[PDB]
This record gives sequence, C-alpha cells and structure tokens, in this order.
Amino acid sequence: TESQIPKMYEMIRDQMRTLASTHKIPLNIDHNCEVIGSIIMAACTNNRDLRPVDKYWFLMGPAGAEVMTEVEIDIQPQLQWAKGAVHDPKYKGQWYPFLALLQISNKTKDTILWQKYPVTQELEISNSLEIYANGHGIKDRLKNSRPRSVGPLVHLLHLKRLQENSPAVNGIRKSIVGHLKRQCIGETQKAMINQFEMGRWESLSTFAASLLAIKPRIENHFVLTYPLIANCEDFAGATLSDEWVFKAMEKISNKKTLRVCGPDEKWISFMNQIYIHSVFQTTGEDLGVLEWVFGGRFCQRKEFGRYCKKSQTKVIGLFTFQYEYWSKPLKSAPRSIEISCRPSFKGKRPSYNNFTSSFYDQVREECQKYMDLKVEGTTCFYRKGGHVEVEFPGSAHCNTYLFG
Amino acid sequence: TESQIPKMYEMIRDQMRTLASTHKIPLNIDHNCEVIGSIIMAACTNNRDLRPVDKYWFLMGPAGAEVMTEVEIDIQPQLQWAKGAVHDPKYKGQWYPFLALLQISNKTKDTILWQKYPVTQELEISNSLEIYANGHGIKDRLKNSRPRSVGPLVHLLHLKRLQENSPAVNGIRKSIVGHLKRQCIGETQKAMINQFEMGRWESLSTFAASLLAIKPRIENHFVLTYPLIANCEDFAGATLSDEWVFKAMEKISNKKTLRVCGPDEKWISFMNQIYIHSVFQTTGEDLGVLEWVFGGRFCQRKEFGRYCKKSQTKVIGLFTFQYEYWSKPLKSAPRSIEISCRPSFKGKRPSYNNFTSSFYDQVREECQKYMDLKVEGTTCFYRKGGHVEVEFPGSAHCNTYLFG
Repeated sequence: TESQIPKMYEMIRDQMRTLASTHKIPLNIDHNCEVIGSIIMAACTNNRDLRPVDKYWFLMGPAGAEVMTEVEIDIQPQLQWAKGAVHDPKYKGQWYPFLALLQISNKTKDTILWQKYPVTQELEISNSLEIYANGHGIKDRLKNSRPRSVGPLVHLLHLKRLQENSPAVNGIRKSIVGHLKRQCIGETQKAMINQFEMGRWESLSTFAASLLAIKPRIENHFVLTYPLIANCEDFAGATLSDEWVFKAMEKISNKKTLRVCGPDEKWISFMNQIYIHSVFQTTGEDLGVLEWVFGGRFCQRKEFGRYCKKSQTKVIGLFTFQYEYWSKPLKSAPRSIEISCRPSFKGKRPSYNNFTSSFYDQVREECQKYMDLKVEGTTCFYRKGGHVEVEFPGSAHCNTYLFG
Repeated sequence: TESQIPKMYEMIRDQMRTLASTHKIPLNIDHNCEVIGSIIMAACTNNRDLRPVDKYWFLMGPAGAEVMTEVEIDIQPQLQWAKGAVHDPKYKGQWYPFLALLQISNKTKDTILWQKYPVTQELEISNSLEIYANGHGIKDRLKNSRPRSVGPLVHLLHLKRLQENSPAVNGIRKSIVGHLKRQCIGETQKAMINQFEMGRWESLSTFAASLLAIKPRIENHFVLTYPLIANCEDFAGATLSDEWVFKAMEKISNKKTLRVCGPDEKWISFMNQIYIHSVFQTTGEDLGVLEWVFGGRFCQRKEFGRYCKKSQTKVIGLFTFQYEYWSKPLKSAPRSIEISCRPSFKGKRPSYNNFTSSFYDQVREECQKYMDLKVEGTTCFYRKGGHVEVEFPGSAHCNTYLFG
C-alpha cells in the first residue's frame, strides 16, 4: 500500500512544477498551486472534464507583484502522463486508491471557505452532520477505489439516489451498503443501514442522530495538498502511517516559501488552520485537540464572513505552522465499544468458582453507549520526533469544532 | 453591471426631458412624467407598441395652473436612441438586464391605485401572495434578461401559460423552470415546482400555502421611477448595491419641486409612500420594516377607495420623503434556513459531545421551516449615511403590508 507512495508523490510534484514552470506560473502562491493541482487531478481520473489548453485564475507577478489574471496552460504533456499512469502495472493497482485519496484531500479548501452541506441537505438530515460526509463529488471509479475513505454519508447519499429513482445497479448498491456497514460499526446502525438498502428512511433522521452519537469508522491517510506538494523537496521515506508527513510539512512551513490568499489579511491564521485541516483531515477534529497538537488556536468559520470570489482573492501572507504531537491516521472507528468451568470429562473433580454468586430503542441504546465513551481514538498520540505514545488531557477549545 | 450603471441613467434621462420639452410639457407633474416615461420605456423594448406621434393625458398649465388635456408629442426623436441602445457596446449587453429592471419598477403605481391580482387569479391561488408575483406584464426579452427580478408566480404563470398555450418551448421553459427553482429556495418546493413543470398543479394551492410560509428569493435593484429620474441631477456614483440611491432621491424630496396626482388630496401621504414603495421594491415588505426604515407610517390601500380615472387625475400636492435607514438589496430570500466530531487522527483524546442523544407533508415540513423564521433580509439593514450594520428591531406595523 505504502510501497508506491514515494515515487507517486515524486512524480506528482514533478508534474506540479512542470505545468506551472512551462508558462511561468509562480508556485509560491496558494491559489496558483491549488488551481494547477486541481487541473492535474482532473487530468488524473476524469480525463474528459478538463481541457487540453485552458485559462484559469492565476497570480502573475515577480517578487510579490502578483495580480489575479487568467493564464492559458498546455495540460497535454501532463494529460499524457495522467492517462498513461491509469493502468501502469508499477502501482500494483494502487493508482486508483491513491488518486481517490488525493482528490478527497484536495477537495477540502473550497468547501471550508464556501460553507456548504450538500450531502446532508440531499439526505434531509441535520446539516451540522456533514462531518460524516467525506468524499462527496469524487469520481465513481475513485469512490469504488477508496470507498472506506468516502464518508458514510456520501455512500448513504449514493444509496438514497439509487432508491429515489441491470446487474451493475446491484453491484454498485451492494458495494455501497457493504462500505456503509464497514464505516458505521454500530449494530443497530448496521441494521438500519440495511433498512436504507431496501429503503426505509424513517430512520434517516435516526441515522443522522446515530452518526452524531455513534461515530462511524473513518479511514484516513496523510496526503499533502498541491501547494505543499509543490513545496516539498523530500520524499525518501514517504509512507502513510508515520511521522514522515508531519516532519516534511513542518520543514515546508519552516521554509516559509508559500503565500496564502484570502479576502483580507485577517484570514492568515484561518488559512494556516485550513492547511492544517487539509493535510491532517482534521476539519472535523475537536479544536482543543488541534490547539494542543499544533500549539496554536484554530479560528472557526464563524469568525470570518463570506469568502470572497476566487477572482478577487488576494495574497494575504506567508503560510506558517508548528506542532508538538502527531499520530497515525485513524484506521478503525474512533469510538469503539469492544469465571466458570465447562467439564467435558465424566470423572468427579472438586468444583472451583471465581464468583460467589423497539428498533429505535436499540438505536438510542447504542447512541447512549457511545455517549458513555469519554475516550476517543484507538491507540495513542505520538510526540514530535518519534512514535512515543501520548494522550491528550484536555483543552479550553474542547468540544468545539471549525463549523461547530 | 454596477460600474456601467452611471452612464445608463443619464441617457435614459436625456430623452425624458426632451420629449416633454418638445411640446412644453411641464415635468413637475408626476402624471405628465408617468405617461411620458411609459412612452420612453415603451420605445426601449416594445418598439412597435407605442406610436411615433400620439396624444396622452398630461397636465398643461404654467405655475400650478395645470388642467388635464391630451397632448400630442413628437416621439420620433426619442425613438431612435432607444433602439440604438439595445445592442450598444457601451453597456456591453446590459441594456436588456437594465430595461427589465426599469420596466418592472415603473408599472407599480397603477397596480397600487387599481388594486388587481392578475397572476394569482390566473394561477387560481390566494390573492394575498402577489408579493411573489412580481414581474408581470414585462416583455419576454426582458423576462429572459432579468428572470430573477420577475417573481416566480409570473414565471409559474408563464410555466402554466406554456402548458396551456416546438423546440423553442423547452428553451423558454427551462429558463422559466430554472428561475422558478432559483427564486424558490424551497427544497420541497423545487420538487413540487418540478411537479408544476408538466402540469401537476395539485400542489399549486400548496404552492400558495407554501408561498405564505417560504418566501421565494426576489432579487431587488434600487431602480428610480420616471418623475425622480427627470428630477435627479446626479448620477456619478450610480450603484445598485449601496446607499447612493437612498441619498440621491432624498435630495429630490428636499427640493420639493415634484407634484403628485390623485383623485383627491387625501392621497398625498399615500402618493408619497407609493414613491417609497416603488423605488425600493417594498410594496409587499412589512410595514413595520418600512415605518422603521423611512421614519413614517405607511397608509394601506384599504384606507382609500377606488382610484379615479386616468382622465381625471388631478395634482394633489408636492412630493415629500424622509428616511433613516437602508439596506443592501435583498439578493437571496428574506427567509433563509441556512455539534459532532470526525476524528481523522488516531490520537487518544477525550470524547466530546455537543448534545445528549407524504410529499405534501415534506412541503409543509419545509413550510414550518419558514413560519418559524422571524428575521427578514440577507445580512441586516444599514443606517442613513453609510453601510453601518443596523438590524431591524421591529415596529407596531409588523406582519402588516400595504395590501395586508
């Protein structure tokens, strides 16, 4: 799984820099890298969406004199590589999952800046529970490639689309339901997901309430974003389950070669925290946890007004970061609810004893059981510089979230 | 389009004065300006409806001695500019979008004086919901120019007309249906607007019931009327999204040079409020909102009888106006309906909880989402003299309208 990650990141960075440097697009602005990387990812999987030559919003200017304008680029050299890597045997079939992870990681900043809740609204559930709707808008090939990374609400949204309206339909539905059951480890949650499978959305609001109470399994992987990938000069130990990502992106931040854009310079901390969220998928993480891990407060979306249009986004400052603790990406569910003798032997022996002596109701019982869980996570934290086990004790911004 | 607005008022105003000055028509009578402007706006889009020379009811008389008579006017000098401005590159194609804004606002007075409900009656719905039936009687070219300003009911009527009237049908209806969906932000409304697409008008009464609950998005633009345009001598900072319009037409009120016409002098307060109602598109706005915004009580149409004939509309007094607050135009719907953690990070952290644990019904479920809403607007109102955020606190005339 992690064997092809280093060369994957290396060639991603190579194309990242090549497409920008072909037309003198500076890579020290966040918007330039974000747009170019979005074009590259469009080339990666949905090859028919982007254009071989097209104009996009970029920052043209030397030494801080960048102004918004549209620059034509020749994506065909990158298109050829993207289409040729689709079924290259060198990836051992991990090209599609890697691209799914890349798209899921890189489709976050626009959603954060333009606060929208499409999956929950289409599912007619609580909008604040989009926190379980990761992986929306990804390619169907990618969604089957990393369905575990695709959040439970996105899979349930696909199932709802199937119900609202051929063995391919059966295969898609069974994959969706299996991944729903895998992500939602709740037994009552699983049974009511099965109810959704045949179609019973009276528990859909109950599904939202459970997700709020019982937290489904969310698989994750540490994948950097376009600006940091373009600014990353080390990929020797590029794996997905260690501190290599943390150390590399900390070094990138210490380089201080990347500038972020926003409506006004007050958004500098907001963009730094957005970078942190995008790198570590911690958009839904508790703000106290993030403040303790990265040694800095995380500004909520409420602290800032509407994000200005991408046309009028302007450079607002250098990207900065610090952290003191790390951890592996979460594999299983963050919340987990996981004296007598049996003689098979006719002969008399002395005896020895250690001991002297509705469906919605079950769903709410599981909800309260996961309320009884005061600990979150599976194994431990790890301190910066190694894999020494650490545990977060508590913070002022505990129980608070970016959109909470 | 705001940047090009300043040039666009001036050339509208140029032909306003020339038509009246040709036959010595005084411009200090609203009835003279109301008809002359209706002729001027007629040449803008409906070029073949008006006549090159024709007689209309005006007030002829020097210094307050105006007696009503039909006056022939040389409209041919004013005809050429209107058609030339249709595709003049100076507007860069904004002439139709502006003329749709211009045509809608200038027909408000006649509807108020002769209280009729053409859209709701043809839609066989409640007549109290003409607030959402804006944009009726406008040219289809203008209706395709600013369909957003044209209320959904008129589009719904056009949708009903299109079903009760060819590849051109789809093109017109998709704009009709799309702007029905755009204006009515109701998710259940959109599905039941989609029911109206092929003629399932069983929810048409439900739509009226929904309209009482969900207020569809009605885009507003601070467009001036005929008497004020001729009496406005400043257009340098003409913008449709600031207080320039509010400050500009207050100076006209300070001049006290414009006279209003009506059956009798009791309408002087009513006619003054008609100017307030028409300019800011607040005919259906809460009278509690209006009395607070403009610092004056608004007389309802019930306080006055039938309007006198257009052949007997006599001058009743001078136009006066005052205001203390304003707001950015209502771009979205006045009523809008826009807690957990996703740990993507394997660290062992304390679990935190911000909590403890028919299709007509869905429309009614969405209906209750908008009865519960009390605050009206997009962000807030603003005080006179700037864009300082001032929230509407309430008044005695809340939940009361001009026709309420």
